[PDB]
Amino acid sequence: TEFKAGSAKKGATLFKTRCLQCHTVEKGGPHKVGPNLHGIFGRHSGQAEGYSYTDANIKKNVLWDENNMSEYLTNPKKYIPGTKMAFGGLKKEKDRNDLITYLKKATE
Ligand code: HEC
Repeated sequence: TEFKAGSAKKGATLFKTRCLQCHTVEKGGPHKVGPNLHGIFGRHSGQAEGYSYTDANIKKNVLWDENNMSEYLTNPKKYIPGTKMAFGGLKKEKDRNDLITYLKKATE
């Protein structure tokens, strides 16, 4: 199906009230609870510096796409976390679309 993008243009504030709990997108920002996400799309599944998490499912030599990330940002946990905690849907569908886009443009 289509991916929609920059609709509410709240994504960057959604992040601040969703992801900021656990992560940053600042330039090599602090690995607060999970790692920083700077250029996470243009990286792979967790070639984060520093934060040597377990991330077996994550790794599976995977790339991060707006889709793949949106899925990881959609389902309430279940994505084999182990590590600790995943949360899923921000609150709405269009929010996820917004978020992914903003966090795309933020660092890709
Ligand atoms: C703390 C409760 C978290 C919240 C809220 C968010 N994330 Fe997260 N993320 C968290 C952990 C512990 C992990 C490792 C695997 C697991 O589910 O336990 C992750 C993983 C990611 C990843 C992939 C691997 C990485 O290098 O980080 C990404 C790309 C990611 N998380 C993004 C992300 C975003 C954008 C969030 C806000 C919507 C977000 N996470 C919330 C813990 C937590």
